[PDB]
Amino acid sequence: VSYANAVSRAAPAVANLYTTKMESSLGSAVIMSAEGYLLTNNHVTAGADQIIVALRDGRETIAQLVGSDPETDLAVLKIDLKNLPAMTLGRSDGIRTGDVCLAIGNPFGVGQTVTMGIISATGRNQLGLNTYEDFIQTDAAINPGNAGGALVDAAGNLIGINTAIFSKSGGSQGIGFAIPTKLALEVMQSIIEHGQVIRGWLGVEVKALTPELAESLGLGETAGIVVAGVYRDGPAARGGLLPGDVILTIDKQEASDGRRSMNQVARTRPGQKISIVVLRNGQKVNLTAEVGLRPPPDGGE
Amino acid sequence: VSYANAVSRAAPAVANLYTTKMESSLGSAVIMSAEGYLLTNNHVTAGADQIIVALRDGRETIAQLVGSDPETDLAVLKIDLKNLPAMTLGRSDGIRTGDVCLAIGNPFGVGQTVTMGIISATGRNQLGLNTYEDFIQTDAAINPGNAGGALVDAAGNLIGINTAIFSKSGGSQGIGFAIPTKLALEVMQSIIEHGQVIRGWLGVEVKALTPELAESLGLGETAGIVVAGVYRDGPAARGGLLPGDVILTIDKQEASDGRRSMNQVARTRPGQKISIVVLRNGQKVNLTAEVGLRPPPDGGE
Amino acid sequence: VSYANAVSRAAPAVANLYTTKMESSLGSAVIMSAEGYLLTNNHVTAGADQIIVALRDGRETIAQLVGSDPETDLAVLKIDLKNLPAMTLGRSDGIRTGDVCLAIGNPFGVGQTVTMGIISATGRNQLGLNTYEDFIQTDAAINPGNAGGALVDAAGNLIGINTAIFSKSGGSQGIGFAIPTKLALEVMQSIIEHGQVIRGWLGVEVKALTPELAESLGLGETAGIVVAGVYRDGPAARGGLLPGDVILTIDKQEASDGRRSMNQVARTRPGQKISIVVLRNGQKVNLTAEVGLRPPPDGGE
Repeated sequence: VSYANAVSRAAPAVANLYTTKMESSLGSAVIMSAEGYLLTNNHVTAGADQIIVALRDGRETIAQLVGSDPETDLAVLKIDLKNLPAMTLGRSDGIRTGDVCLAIGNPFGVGQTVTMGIISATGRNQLGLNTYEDFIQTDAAINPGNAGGALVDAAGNLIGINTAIFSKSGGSQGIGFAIPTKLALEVMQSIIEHGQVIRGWLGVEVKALTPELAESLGLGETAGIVVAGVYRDGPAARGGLLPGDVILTIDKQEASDGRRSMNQVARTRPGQKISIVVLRNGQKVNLTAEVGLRPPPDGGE
Repeated sequence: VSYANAVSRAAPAVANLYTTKMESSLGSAVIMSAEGYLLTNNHVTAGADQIIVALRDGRETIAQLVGSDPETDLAVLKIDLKNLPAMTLGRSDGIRTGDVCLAIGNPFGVGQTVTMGIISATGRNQLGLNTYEDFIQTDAAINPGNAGGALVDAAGNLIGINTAIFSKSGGSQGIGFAIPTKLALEVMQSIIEHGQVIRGWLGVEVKALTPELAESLGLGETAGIVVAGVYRDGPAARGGLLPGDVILTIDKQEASDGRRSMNQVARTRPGQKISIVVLRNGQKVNLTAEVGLRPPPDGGE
Repeated sequence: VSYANAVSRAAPAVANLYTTKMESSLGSAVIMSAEGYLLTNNHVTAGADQIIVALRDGRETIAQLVGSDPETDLAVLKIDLKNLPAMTLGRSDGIRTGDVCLAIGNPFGVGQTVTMGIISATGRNQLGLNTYEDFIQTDAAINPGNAGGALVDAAGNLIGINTAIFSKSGGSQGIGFAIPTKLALEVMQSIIEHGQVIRGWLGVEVKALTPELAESLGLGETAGIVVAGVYRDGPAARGGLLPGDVILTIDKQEASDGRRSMNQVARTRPGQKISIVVLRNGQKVNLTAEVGLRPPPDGGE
């Protein structure tokens, strides 16, 4: 078959990044709107003193950093250039494992490069790369230099931002990871608006429901989550939260799973008052907390 | 195009294996029947003291070892679990080089992972990995952790058990090897029945027909095989067989090729009397032997 | 889908190469005509004392070296054998990035091997591998042992000669390079005719038009090329050419780009008189030169 039409569609909207820092390094980025906004990875541009964007048509320009988001490994850039080709968006929840995809980037600085593979899996958290993980996995060859570039579906629509690989060799072994478009678009929109992403911030821990601690517990291996360990000087601290008490309920929503609950708390607004309930065998043990702002906190695992 | 339907079909019947031994290691396995029998590689489970099977639906269970077959690198496991999804079988002789295939496994423990490539070649013996080799070769990315998992055709039917790779880097370089379904089903059936595979056993050697030894020989570079070297205390020993005499005929079938003849002898039954003929320029030199049982004897070449 | 028909078409015309030198090494080659001419890489056969060709059908024969071309990394071999299968030719300019292709070779000596990927990019010069570069890039897995073998389109027609890879691991990371058929056929035809390729030869340098040297220059960042540095005892030497003067015109054609101009000079005939113009702010500064012959001057970058 051929993916030429998909490449023709998407490749004009993928650029090369050349960054100098204290010294030179390489990457990719995706043009998201004709106004000149670009998505790339945080680790590509972090601390850079100059960022050059090189387009497929040959034009080069210096970019400005709009803002960056280390906890998803994303960053937004802005350029001032006319008649820019923008990427079409795919549906990252609309993808299935086994669908064909294309990676577009600048591996090893050889030039813009298209590789092909399939969606190997979706929803990869537990990789231990970023705080907020939801990776698409792909076997399209992805190498140092691909970071910040496009993962595209078989029609050329954007489904992710290529980010990381797992390798024992320094280069592709067919296990690569892209940030899904749905996550990346959120981050991008908020950075454009507020210079960063405003998360609901707690300063608290939580880990899995081990079986024997909840064995004695009346419920049976589901529908709850075990808590421990607490950060200090912040609102859970001031709200009476503390290592060892277990969390039934935060903002009235049961925090049954750790990753779910990170997200919910993340999608809250700082300064707001919300109630929190620590463990007792009954319904509640009632605390309150003022939602704070969370401070500030091609890769290979 | 998309392979999503093929993945939907086959992925439920591929499990993760977690084994502890004297210490923890990882692998994959394929559910072959709703009764709970699973195929995997011998090297994954060999000497394990505990074997956990983790299904795509989230269920986990301990497995029992039915039996194992080091000389093909296969092993059979059994689990006790209801409403199990079983793999459909493909036709491993029905495949052609250039057909698309999918590998399903747990590379590096990242999670169940689907990779895509083509049949690169079939019939790979001479790899020097197992005594009985007939590998399918594939460029679908295959890594440590894939061993024991499924190679599937473009419709999701099982064509092989992923086993080994050739790499200079510790991970996929696009040269991987799967045990064909036709071989694996034989092994599986006999292990389920007899706890191992019963081979016809000789205790004898044989190597290629070098050209100048058979130059003088009247026949012309075909249709025969040169012999040498003999194991002892066993039936060829007791049958009057010995290093240096060349084999015309075993069980009346001319042993013209070494790998062919291994197989024939393998598919004989121990305790049976069969006749053997050593080299002389005429028709025969007649010995007899009682067929013995052959004793006990993700990988990277 | 399946590429079996494409493999059936092309694989008979791809051979294994086994070369002994002062000691044994491996490679591939492509049968280009039924007369027994074969293309492979220069680095595979360079300095070999014996070259064996092994065909897919099992026939083996010794090959003769027709001639070789180090500056494109190509070499031509000849064998004497009947009923030979010849490769069909594709159109290497007719390919688009994103088209599917197949690599056919003998990676690591495992046997003839087919791998699949896409055209990742075309026109790769600046790799620094050969003097005359125009590589097709592909993510079809290509390993040591693939050099001299076929890159084929989805219908099995020849589009290139697999040559090199970029890797940090000694094997495929999905960045491989093939010499396009259009270049390779030229080289092959001239070697068959004249034992080598006759290039137009100058003995002179040239590098890019830096911006500030041509800033002051009236023209604006296009349509010219800056010169420097000169080889000696040869015709530019005898023609009055020299480091520092900048070249407007060679054989009346403006030498605006370095790689273009190499080619033009290459496609000229030795012994011919052609005029050359060095830099002055006006039209010309007029020299003459007698075109000389250029003397004599799976890889991993």
